Amino acid sequence: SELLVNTKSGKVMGTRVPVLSSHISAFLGIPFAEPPVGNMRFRRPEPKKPWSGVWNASTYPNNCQQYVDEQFPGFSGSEMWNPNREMSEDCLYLNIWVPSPRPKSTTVMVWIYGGGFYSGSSTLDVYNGKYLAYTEEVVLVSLSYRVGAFGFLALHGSQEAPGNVGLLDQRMALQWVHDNIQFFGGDPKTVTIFGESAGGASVGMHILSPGSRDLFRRAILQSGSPNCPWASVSVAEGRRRAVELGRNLNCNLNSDEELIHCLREKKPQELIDVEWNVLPFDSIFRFSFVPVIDGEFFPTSLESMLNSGNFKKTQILLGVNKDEGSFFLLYGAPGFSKDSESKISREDFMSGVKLSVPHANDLGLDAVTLQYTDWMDDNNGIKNRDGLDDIVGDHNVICPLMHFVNKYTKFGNGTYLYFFNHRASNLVWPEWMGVIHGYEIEFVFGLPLVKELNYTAEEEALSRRIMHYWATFAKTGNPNEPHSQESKWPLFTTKEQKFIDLNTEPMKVHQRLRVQMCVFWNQFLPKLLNAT
Amino acid sequence: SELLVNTKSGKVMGTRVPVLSSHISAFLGIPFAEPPVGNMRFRRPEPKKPWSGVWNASTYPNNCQQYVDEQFPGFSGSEMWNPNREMSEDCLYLNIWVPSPRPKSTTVMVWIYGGGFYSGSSTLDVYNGKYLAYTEEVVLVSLSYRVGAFGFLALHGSQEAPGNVGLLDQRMALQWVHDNIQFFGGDPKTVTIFGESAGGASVGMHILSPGSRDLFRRAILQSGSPNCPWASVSVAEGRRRAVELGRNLNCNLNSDEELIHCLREKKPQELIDVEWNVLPFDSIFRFSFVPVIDGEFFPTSLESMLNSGNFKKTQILLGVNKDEGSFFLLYGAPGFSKDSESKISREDFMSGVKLSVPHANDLGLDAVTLQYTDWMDDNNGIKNRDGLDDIVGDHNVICPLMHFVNKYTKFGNGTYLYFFNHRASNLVWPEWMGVIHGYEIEFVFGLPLVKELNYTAEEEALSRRIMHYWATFAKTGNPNEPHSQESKWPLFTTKEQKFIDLNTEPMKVHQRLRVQMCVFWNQFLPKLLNAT
Ligand SMILES: O/N=C/c1nc(CCCCNc2c3c(nc4ccc(Cl)cc24)CCCC3)ccc1O
Ligand SMILES: O/N=C/c1nc(CCCCNc2c3c(nc4ccc(Cl)cc24)CCCC3)ccc1O
Ligand SMILES: *[C@@H]1O[C@H](CO)[C@@H](O)[C@H](O)[C@H]1NC(C)=O
Ligand SMILES: *[C@@H]1O[C@H](CO)[C@@H](O)[C@H](O)[C@H]1NC(C)=O
Ligand SMILES: *[C@@H]1O[C@H](CO)[C@@H](O)[C@H](O)[C@H]1NC(C)=O
Ligand SMILES: *[C@@H]1O[C@H](CO)[C@@H](O)[C@H](O)[C@H]1NC(C)=O
Ligand SMILES: *[P@](=O)(OCC)N(C)C
Ligand SMILES: *[P@](=O)(OCC)N(C)C
Ligand SMILES: [Cl-]
Ligand SMILES: [Cl-]
Ligand SMILES: [Cl-]
Ligand SMILES: [Cl-]
Ligand SMILES: [Cl-]
Ligand SMILES: [Cl-]
Ligand SMILES: [Cl-]
Ligand SMILES: [Cl-]
Repeated sequence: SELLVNTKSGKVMGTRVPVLSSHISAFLGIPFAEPPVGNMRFRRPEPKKPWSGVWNASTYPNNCQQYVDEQFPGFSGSEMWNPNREMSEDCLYLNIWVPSPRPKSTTVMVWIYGGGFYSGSSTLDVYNGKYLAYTEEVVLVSLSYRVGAFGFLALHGSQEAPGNVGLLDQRMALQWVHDNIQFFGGDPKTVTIFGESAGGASVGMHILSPGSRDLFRRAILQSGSPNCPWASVSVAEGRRRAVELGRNLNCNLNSDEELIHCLREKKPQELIDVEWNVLPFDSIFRFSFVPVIDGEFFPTSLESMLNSGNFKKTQILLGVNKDEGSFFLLYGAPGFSKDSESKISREDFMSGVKLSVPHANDLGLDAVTLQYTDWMDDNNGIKNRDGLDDIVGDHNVICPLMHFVNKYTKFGNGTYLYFFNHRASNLVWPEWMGVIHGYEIEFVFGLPLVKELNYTAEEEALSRRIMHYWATFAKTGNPNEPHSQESKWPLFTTKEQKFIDLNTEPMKVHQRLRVQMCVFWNQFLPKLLNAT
Repeated sequence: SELLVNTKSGKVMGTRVPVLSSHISAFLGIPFAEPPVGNMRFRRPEPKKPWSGVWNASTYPNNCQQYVDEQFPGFSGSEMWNPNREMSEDCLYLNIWVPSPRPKSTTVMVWIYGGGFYSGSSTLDVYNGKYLAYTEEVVLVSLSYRVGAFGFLALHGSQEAPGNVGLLDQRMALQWVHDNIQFFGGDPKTVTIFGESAGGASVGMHILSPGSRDLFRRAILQSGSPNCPWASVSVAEGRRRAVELGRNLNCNLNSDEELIHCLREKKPQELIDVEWNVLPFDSIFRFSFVPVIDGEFFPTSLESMLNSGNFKKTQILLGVNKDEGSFFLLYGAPGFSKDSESKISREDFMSGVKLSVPHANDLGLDAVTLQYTDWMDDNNGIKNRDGLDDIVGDHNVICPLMHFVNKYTKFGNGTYLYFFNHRASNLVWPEWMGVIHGYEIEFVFGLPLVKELNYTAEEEALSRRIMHYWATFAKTGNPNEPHSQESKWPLFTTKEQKFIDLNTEPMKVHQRLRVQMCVFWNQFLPKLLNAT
């Protein structure tokens, strides 16, 4: 029986899942940490104490306690990223899609979801890995981690809640794969972690973190990098937020031991209802509880780690989507609506960029205003929303990642960089949002191969191109088959900075992605504010 | 007789000269002031004392002591701006061109020369007014002023060397025109001052100066403006270049009366030989002794004058050439040469930007650079050479002028704005220099009207078109004839900001001349350095 598999903790039984007129195996809801209930809340993950019997592993597990988006009640474009199982703090489980017949020792891809470190589920329809595992004969693994206060409350010096704890659940999931994937036909020597958004940030931090280097082989980062402004906070302010969350819910603040005991016999929606207020009095693409730079999970600041090359040297394949900031305007900024062109006055474009660069002084606001403004045309309603949506995209992902890539490439054994700019044919979201972040995921997981989903034939063609790039990268460390006649995706070299477009057309090679905007974001603006 | 004219200072007998198969009458080298020699060096002008007997005004006067340019001995492209008569401290003369028959209270146009306040001559061949006098039936005067230390050495607080005496020389000549032009057929109530570069900034400063405002009626500014960064210094810097002048010539510096005494025994070229040594910085496009913000000629700072509206309110007609920067780059910047295409290496580019913005700190240069560079193509000799021509042009001429235009227009009674971008077809300079600043002047004085200078038949029509714009501007305050016939030159209005091309192509209208760069140069960088 290929659906019964005896793991280092106990026996497991999956289920025969159908996929494209064929079937493949699925083991869903397998637990990798002891559930973090009660006193365990906020603590480092403990590995799952072994269990007797057969673990019915044929359903999806629960999701983690997290905010639930209700800006657009019953709107498929937004519900699709919300929890689809029940929520529980007993949520640390991983899923596995094995081909069948079961491979003897094959490549393993581990997916890490995004959701801003405040949300995310391993069980979304759009992360359902049966199509990629079967179509590409890889062993696919979805993991899950604590988010919000539950995984990222930081009180440095305390070991009852040290911070970066949600990152350690992904490491323990990772070590679980390194200990057990071999019995599902996985090769632990060829594990590929790959995430999107906060997932792609987490991949990059395992790249950085010494404790996680040896649990995976390569790395794929989509639309996210470890040095994104929103993906980390320094230890001080990290405490600060933990302690304003106390003031926000009538806690004791003469200690850490009771500031904490104060935050455990809460039930969980109580902390999510108030998760959102402790920020520097503005959101627009900043989230409550996120990884901390703690001198342990991260030995140093990230800038000096990438400077010294203090990280895992390997191959990475990474990229962004074109329009990475439309979601955050839509849900925050003035005069962005799902049901207008969201053309935008100049007056509310200025207030855009004051939101969009949280920290900026008076002179920083004037800089950023000046590089995104067509001063022959300053109340042009479209160029102004297009402009400001580029500020949030450029500043929060695209240019942060291009920093990561230029610094990385100087040390690793290969980089591949993509620019994903295909607006999907069935996208429920408004046109003006362009190629939103998140809607290349549906192509990585072969969803266009399901024809009841009314994708075009050229999008089945493109998801197959992308899946083979992704899986071949996971096997060979290189997106392309050699011995091949298709157009080759050039290595990103520290000199020429080549990259590719991913879309329905035959492929193209561009040099230096978004240089002009990223010279301003990464080299010149940092110096303007450093300046007294 | 006709050439015998009796002035408020005595009789002048001028000469009858040929102009384009016809003849008009010139009065050359009339003295409007007493020789500024001996103990009267650095002293304010004195009115020329009346002369008994006739003044033989048949030949051009002397030229004021200058630095003479000699990078290219023999090169007509440079020689045409060197003094073409004996140099002498006794040099305050003005020349008058009178059409024939002598008219009856007709329009007066006074010309002030440029030369960076260190040079210039009324006697050059491109300032020969006989063509404009003749074809537009106006009276053309060209004045003169002491240049360099002789005109602008300033120890504010002494009355022996107060500074701006060189501007007082121009005013003294304006007063001469106000008191005697009627006796040549001129109308003292319809006097137009105009000038190029430092001559243009000078008409700008008579607009500001309350002691000058009643001596003329309108004003034409060519490629210069009072607020230009090379056009003024403070009482404190002017003093300190005065004392360093003395120090270079081992002068006693215990006081002014000692220092000023010590500097008047020196042969004139003794100052000229050390004039450039007192510039505070290695720089292109700065000159040593320039008009000072002293509190008399200029009541207060030029910005607050332009702000409160404290200036002469009338019509102005003004503009810029396409490529102001080119001249100075050839002379002072590296990689630039007269005989190659002057492709600039990136390393040589950064050298050039530090010389163009010499008062700028480290953050200020990274600002200038990031704004003029294509980072997709940063080693493209052309795009660096051309970009640097644009930095020097916009920093020093183009965007000082628009700042002046915008501020004046709130109170003035009419503004016409031109962008001169025709490169003369007989130009002897390389083409990478484009429209050299100053080579509009051939067209204002009508030199294409003579066929031996081998101009183009369409450049003749441009010069008649221009001369007529300048002349009916002088007469009526609008360069269009009310005979609603040709392309009308729109009013520059604070809202719509229209301006025009002048070239052989039929005339078109544009808006917001170089707006995107001037926002950087007038509103962003100044705020940068006031803060860093
Ligand atoms: O960008 N949208 C931002 C945003 N939305 C809302 C919608 C209703 C509350 C839901 N809670 C929020 C969410 C988020 N940010 C927040 C930042 C601050 C605060 Cl008080 C709440 C936030 C981002 C993801 C969507 C949920 C309110 C304020 C916002 O400022
Ligand atoms: O454009 N720069 C030109 C330039 N020519 C020279 C040649 C003769 C020595 C003094 N002559 C001048 C100096 C300067 N400005 C000048 C501008 C135009 C001209 Cl003809 C002369 C200038 C500034 C620095 C001090 C020296 C030296 C350095 C220069 O840089
Ligand atoms: C496992 O759970 C599923 C879900 O209800 C159920 O249908 C199935 O019978 C269970 N299998 C075993 C062996 O208990
Ligand atoms: C990868 O490493 C090998 C040896 O360790 C080296 O020879 C090869 O050139 C490297 N490739 C890249 C792209 O760095
Ligand atoms: C005026 O001066 C010129 C130049 O020296 C001379 O040739 C001419 O004869 C003079 N004319 C009179 C009338 O003195
Ligand atoms: C100039 O002033 C007159 C009245 O003094 C006014 O009627 C006219 O419209 C003004 N024109 C401009 C261009 O300011
Ligand atoms: P990602 O987690 O997007 C989900 C809202 N990130 C851009 C923070
Ligand atoms: P101008 O007088 O031109 C002569 C070199 N200068 C721009 C100050
Ligand atoms: Cl299916
Ligand atoms: Cl922040
Ligand atoms: Cl398509
Ligand atoms: Cl494959
Ligand atoms: Cl290859
Ligand atoms: Cl131009
Ligand atoms: Cl302005
Ligand atoms: Cl107006």
